[PDB]
Amino acid sequence: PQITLWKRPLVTIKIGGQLKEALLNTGADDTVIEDMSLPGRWKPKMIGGIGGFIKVRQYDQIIIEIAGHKAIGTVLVGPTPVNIIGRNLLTQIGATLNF
Amino acid sequence: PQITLWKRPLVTIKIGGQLKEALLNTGADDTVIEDMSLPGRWKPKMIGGIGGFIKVRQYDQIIIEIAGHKAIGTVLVGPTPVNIIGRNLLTQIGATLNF
Ligand SMILES: CCCC[C@H](NC(=O)[C@H](C)NC(=O)[C@H](CCC(=O)O)NC(=O)[C@H](Cc1ccccc1)NC[C@H](CC(C)C)NC(=O)[C@@H](NC(=O)[C@@H](N)CCCNC(N)=[NH2+])C(C)C)C(N)=O
Repeated sequence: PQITLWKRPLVTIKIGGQLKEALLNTGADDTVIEDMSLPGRWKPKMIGGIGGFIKVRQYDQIIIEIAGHKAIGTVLVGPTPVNIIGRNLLTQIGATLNF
Repeated sequence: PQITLWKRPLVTIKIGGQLKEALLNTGADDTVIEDMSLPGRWKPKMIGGIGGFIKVRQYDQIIIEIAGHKAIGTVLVGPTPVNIIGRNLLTQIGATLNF
């Protein structure tokens, strides 16, 4: 699709068997999902933005379907106010900015 | 241009006669620039990021060039980690997200 930016670029994702709404975020290096259980091992990480930092759990090799497109990579899980799809997974679905 | 996302989508902007670097940020409603002087009065705004809320100075009808494209609109000034071009000005330069 071509997504205009009049409104927040929200899409449906599937992760860990659950459907969620997530924000396609070119200003995020990483993907961060509201706290949930994911399979396998994790390690703690600090991620920052406006307002400072939060502690998250890092899971590697996680598969997410993003608007019907399958991607795999690192997914961080923690107290984010919004589900965020960052560049590490946007690249995998071939996402580009165009103007 | 068509911008892939393997690196941060950084561009050159020009605002108040100064060249700066800023991030094209589909995950931002608003445009936030690190502290600088802008003409006119400002008004208060609280903005939220992944870490919490911060107060910024809101300046309306600011002229800004973004990767060679002219925009005129609201610019928030405050402590952002990185200068960010949000959807309010991304729409003005005709930017879309494609995959
Ligand atoms: C129209 C105006 C509405 C009024 C106002 N609106 C807002 O506050 C809206 C919701 N906030 C936003 O739009 C803000 C940008 C600020 C702004 O636009 O004002 N967007 C954001 O903060 C979005 C995520 C988000 C989206 C919506 C809500 C909350 C959060 N991320 C933008 C931010 C830009 C960064 C360069 C500073 N990116 C990040 O924070 C990402 N972090 C990173 O990419 C790493 N660099 C951080 C890790 C560093 N440490 C390390 N690697 N060890 C994070 C998503 C993983 C309000 N008060 O409600």
